[PDB]
Amino acid sequence: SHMLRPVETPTREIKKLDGLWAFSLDRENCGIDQRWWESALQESRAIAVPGSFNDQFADADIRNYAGNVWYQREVFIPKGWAGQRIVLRFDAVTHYGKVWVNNQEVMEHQGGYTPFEADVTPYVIAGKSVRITVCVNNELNWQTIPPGMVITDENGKKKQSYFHDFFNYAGIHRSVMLYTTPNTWVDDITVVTHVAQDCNHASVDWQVVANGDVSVELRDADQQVVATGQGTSGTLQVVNPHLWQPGEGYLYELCVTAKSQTECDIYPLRVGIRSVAVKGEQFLINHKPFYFTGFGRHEDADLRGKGFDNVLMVHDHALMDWIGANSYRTSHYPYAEEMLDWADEHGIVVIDETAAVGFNLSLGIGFNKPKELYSEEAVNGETQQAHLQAIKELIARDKNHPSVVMWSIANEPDTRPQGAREYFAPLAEATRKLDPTRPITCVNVMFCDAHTDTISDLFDVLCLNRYYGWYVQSGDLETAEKVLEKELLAWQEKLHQPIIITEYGVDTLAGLHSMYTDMWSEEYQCAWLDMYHRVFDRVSAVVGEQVWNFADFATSQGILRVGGNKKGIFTRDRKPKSAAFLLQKRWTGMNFGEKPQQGG
Amino acid sequence: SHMLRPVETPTREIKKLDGLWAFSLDRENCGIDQRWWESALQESRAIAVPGSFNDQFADADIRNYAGNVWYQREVFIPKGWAGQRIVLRFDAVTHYGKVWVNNQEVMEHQGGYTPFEADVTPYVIAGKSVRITVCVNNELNWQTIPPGMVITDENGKKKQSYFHDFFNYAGIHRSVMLYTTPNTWVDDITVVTHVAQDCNHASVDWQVVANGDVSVELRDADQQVVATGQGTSGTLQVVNPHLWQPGEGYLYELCVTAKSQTECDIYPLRVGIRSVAVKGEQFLINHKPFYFTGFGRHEDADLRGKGFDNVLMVHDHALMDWIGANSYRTSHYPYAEEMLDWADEHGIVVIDETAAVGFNLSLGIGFANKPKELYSEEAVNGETQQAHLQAIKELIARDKNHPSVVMWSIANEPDTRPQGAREYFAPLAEATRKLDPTRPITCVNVMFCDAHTDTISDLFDVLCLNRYYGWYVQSGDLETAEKVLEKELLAWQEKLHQPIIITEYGVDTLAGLHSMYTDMWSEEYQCAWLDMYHRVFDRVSAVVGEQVWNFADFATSQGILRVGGNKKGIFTRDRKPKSAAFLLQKRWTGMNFGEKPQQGG
Ligand SMILES: Cc1cc(C)c2[nH]c(=O)c(CN(CCO)C(=S)Nc3ccc(O)cc3)cc2c1
Ligand SMILES: Cc1cc(C)c2[nH]c(=O)c(CN(CCO)C(=S)Nc3ccc(O)cc3)cc2c1
Repeated sequence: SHMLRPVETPTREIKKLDGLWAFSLDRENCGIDQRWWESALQESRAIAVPGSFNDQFADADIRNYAGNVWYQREVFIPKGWAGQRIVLRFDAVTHYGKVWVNNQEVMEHQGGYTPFEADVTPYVIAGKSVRITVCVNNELNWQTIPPGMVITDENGKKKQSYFHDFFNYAGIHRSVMLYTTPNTWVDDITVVTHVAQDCNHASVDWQVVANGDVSVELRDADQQVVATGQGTSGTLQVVNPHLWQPGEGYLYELCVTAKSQTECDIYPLRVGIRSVAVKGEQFLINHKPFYFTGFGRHEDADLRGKGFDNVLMVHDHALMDWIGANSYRTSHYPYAEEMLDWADEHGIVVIDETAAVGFNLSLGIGFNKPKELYSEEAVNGETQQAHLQAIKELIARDKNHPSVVMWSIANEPDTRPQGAREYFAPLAEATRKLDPTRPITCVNVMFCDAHTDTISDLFDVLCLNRYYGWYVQSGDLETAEKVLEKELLAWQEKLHQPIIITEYGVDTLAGLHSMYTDMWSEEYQCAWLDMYHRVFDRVSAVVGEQVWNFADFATSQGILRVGGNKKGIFTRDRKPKSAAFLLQKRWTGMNFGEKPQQGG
Repeated sequence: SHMLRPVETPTREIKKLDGLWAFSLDRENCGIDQRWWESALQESRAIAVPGSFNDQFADADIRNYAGNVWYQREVFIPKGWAGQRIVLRFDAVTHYGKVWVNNQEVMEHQGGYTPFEADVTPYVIAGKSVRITVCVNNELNWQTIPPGMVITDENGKKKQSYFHDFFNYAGIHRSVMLYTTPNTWVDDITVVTHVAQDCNHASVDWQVVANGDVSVELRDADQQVVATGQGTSGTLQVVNPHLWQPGEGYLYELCVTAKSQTECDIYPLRVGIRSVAVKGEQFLINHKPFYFTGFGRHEDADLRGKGFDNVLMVHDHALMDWIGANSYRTSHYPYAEEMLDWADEHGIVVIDETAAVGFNLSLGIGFANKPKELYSEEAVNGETQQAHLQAIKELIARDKNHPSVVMWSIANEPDTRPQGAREYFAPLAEATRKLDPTRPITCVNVMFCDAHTDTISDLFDVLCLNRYYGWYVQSGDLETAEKVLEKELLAWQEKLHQPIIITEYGVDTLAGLHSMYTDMWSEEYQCAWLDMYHRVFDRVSAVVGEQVWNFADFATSQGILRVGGNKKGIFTRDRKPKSAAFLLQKRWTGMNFGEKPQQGG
């Protein structure tokens, strides 16, 4: 499905984020039978969108709810819309959403972190008010991405269990909008930017227009047109270019025009001219070895859950700018597109990841599970199909973002059973055909080591999650150092791939200080991080370090029973722990994007 | 002036809350001279609106900045807006704002918590993009509401000093919006709803139209038309009505139409049919004695400052619904209008207050160069009074139709001991009564200006007493405080025979601090401190309200934080409950709704 992000000019957007919506629980699952979308929601209350519904109400019974919830709101179509193509779009409805315009079912979606839209022109009269009803479901099963399993007790009460660390927040987490286009419109764009030794060259264009003739022009930051092209595709611009570089992120504007006999459509696409490639043990941006610094993150904050917020990304970005982070990873689900836009504009490198986390029954944090992970009753052929679909929707959404340099199709799957490689090999090869321009990865769980892991050879970059090393090493630092280094070297011998440690750190209660440098203390977090740093600087194959996590986040419970939820460098209200200043000195102390010399 | 809150009707709005604006500091104050609005802001950064600019960037040098900041943003004007009147509106720009469309200066405003808008039709071309630049100033002087004084040191670096407890957050704190109307449009509406022993009547209106004929229709919640009328202002409608009551807040819809016969304009106004009146020592809503419970609040949250936010509004209301608060006060400044909208719909009682706080030089928290005469040319003067009156004007005209607002508070804790005091406030008190006779009026009293020394309280209808800091003067002793408090309350009862609301009480409490000794800063002491007030309240007939200070921990100025008083909340800043939250809940849900406990408690 083609998706382009809405921008304004021959097109227009009316944001429906005006938060307050009618909101209801459907504890008896009678909402569909009684067609709640036909009238006003009964016994509803005010809720804010975007935002998770879970923490908005200080109510535990709502927070831990599993099943269907209902959103509802009336909105006016502008008068001036008539004659235009009118689209209703949800940037994200977490897990499942079904939408009604008045009484007409218009769209449906499974997948909680990517947009979905439908042409609603025949069901609205511009200038009138229309009722919009959304049925949102938060249940996970073996075919959802991520997977989980629902447990219904004797009384028929549902309770959600799952296998990832973060809390299962749900609701309309991101922007809802109506947007307009001419009946002739640009429906899809794909751009590839080749570079050759940085004095030269090119921007390849493939464009799909639902119904028009295509012209294309490229302007710089000064708006000087620097190249032009004709045709639905084949376009191969010619440039002596300002390259999209980490830390700067120069952007061109690719204006795409689509001409009918009577109508024209103009679409501006931000373009960053840069190359990404793996060469041996190195990751190359613009044919230069890059060293990642930064975080695994989460979409998590007080009150709003995974709900999107402008003040929050402004603040968070000022923080990882200050600390010297040049990169991050969209940990365990696709993020709101605004972060990617931010990264594009500010030259921030991003590892884009699917919501495929929890394909693992051996994590061991917890208290009726299938014994075969890859089997009909668990991860099956439909799961693989859902997994592939999740990869499609992520790539189709983010293929043009210069900030995205790699695709992560999963996080910490158990790769020890035999059916593992049969599951992932097709996904890995489908991913390469959906987007050949970017290296591919699958984030490795630690107990699936170099000796036991079966799938990593299918990918381009080795991303290692090392977080719970403090558990297995019982907190001993010098056993941890020698164990860490020999495992990293073993991975370097098995694969000869560039290595990024995408998770490392330890749970740290802010304000706990110790003279013994022991667990949960701020001092231990510093010493624990510092040992990873010393080892990284002695291993040539390591090209990246991303700390887990940026800030304390709410966890499943689940993880909170080990407690469990203090993994951040910052607190949830974004206050720095002492380790924040340790990272700042290391990350601002090195030459930008340059691995430190052997060793340090 | 003419302010009506935008609704979609014949009128359309494009929110400019698409938060990311261009943002820059102006430390050399060259922005106006180099005419920054003509081009794109140089060396700017992304900022979010609505929101304070202070805490968005983790930067102290930006947080403590005093002077001009610049906002800038490009936006497309809708295609179907051609032929329409196009207005550019800011719900609030905190303290001062000046706005440019492209190169055309279109508006200017002083006052940080009330809307201002301008017809920009001749300066925009529909279907094209226009550059919008806002110069925002956060400086306070003796003529601003609230007042303060700016100090320029050795090096010429500005530094802001002021007299209120909360931090001087600034920026575009609330919604920005372009909206449209037909060239014939409803420009103002005023509604007064009379009630008489609650079985019947009445609704008087007044509508100002720039240029059209007026029809008026009133529909109930079922959308049944229940009354109609004609004329620009003649309506005095007749109903056997469902009255707006605390805890429910039934609302009617008054549809106002303005007709040319090439153009028509329709405006829906929510109307709550209720009466508010003082009679002796009682506060009457719909001729029924009402008892206030709840909080003094603040517009304060992590990261965003005083920036407005829907999730936070939903959560806080879930909390003070749960806790049994039936009311609150817009402490020390006008709040965003959405809150009043919430209160109207949910039947929540509100004391609406101006930003006139800090008219006092004797509070004594902080370290130094202050005028000796509070009411004089060098301090609070005649121009200050004019700004003060202007602030009252803008508040009332914005909130005159909100049924949740049951009284106006024109000031908070002014020093009334100096010589110019009664001369300053008496005109303001009477000007306000002329602006809206329908609502009782008040001025929140500082404790040191007691019954013997206060000179202005007789000029008002309801006595609002701030008793926070009782713990300070009483050295934390509970039963001396209990004895002092009861007598001061009785002293006020004999001097004035006004109904008494305690609008501030509580004590600074470090969340998570527990003590076997029930000492200061501990949660156990806070519960014990609050309870002593409750016992005294239940012994005084004149007390008709208790509002705790404060709802949640909020950021304070350095002076207050040097004594470290930013822990005044019942809840923390991230909205976690202290043990007192559960004490108030049991008391407030335990009493009959809106009913003062019987004598004894
Ligand atoms: C903090 C903690 C607590 C408990 C109760 C655990 N039990 C386990 O089986 C395991 C298994 N294990 C050790 C490998 O030999 C790991 S590293 N489990 C793991 C858990 C969550 C992840 O995201 C990754 C790995 C770890 C563990 C950790
Ligand atoms: C917690 C605290 C701390 C300090 C350093 C003080 N100095 C005072 O002179 C005063 C003056 N005072 C006692 C005479 O009744 C009061 S009540 N001052 C006051 C301060 C702020 C207000 O919002 C209200 C009153 C109080 C005070 C309180």
